[PDB]
Amino acid sequence: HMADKELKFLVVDDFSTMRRIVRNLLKELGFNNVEEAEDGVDALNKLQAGGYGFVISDWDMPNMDGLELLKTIRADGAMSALPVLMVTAQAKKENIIAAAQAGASGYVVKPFTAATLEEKLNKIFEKLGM
Ligand code: BEF
Ligand SMILES: [Mn+2]
Repeated sequence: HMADKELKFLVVDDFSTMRRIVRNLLKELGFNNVEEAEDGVDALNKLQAGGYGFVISDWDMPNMDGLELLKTIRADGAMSALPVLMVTAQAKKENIIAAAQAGASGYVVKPFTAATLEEKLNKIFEKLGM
């Protein structure tokens, strides 16, 4: 997949407010193909529907947390390469290590600025040649 207007994003967080921030930032950046999920299970249901090129995900969520979500994606043959940007209040170095080692494409700590989201997305786009 490529970082063009068509790139389809999945935004995952148990709080509407945080999903709404991310969706609106993505709109500003020119990405209007954006769906939302409320937890890891919900996310996987939509991912399995097909077509997604990018996941932005919270950590602390009911039913399936974001670290489990990330691990599932990375271990699944059909989506193991999917970009996953963690966007979370979890700020301990050991959280960052766990997510990094699990295969996070990037990691943004809440609260975050519009500029921070943009540059961390762009960093992932460049790393993956999108
Ligand atoms: F709930 Be998240 F991890 F910010
Ligand atoms: Mn949460």
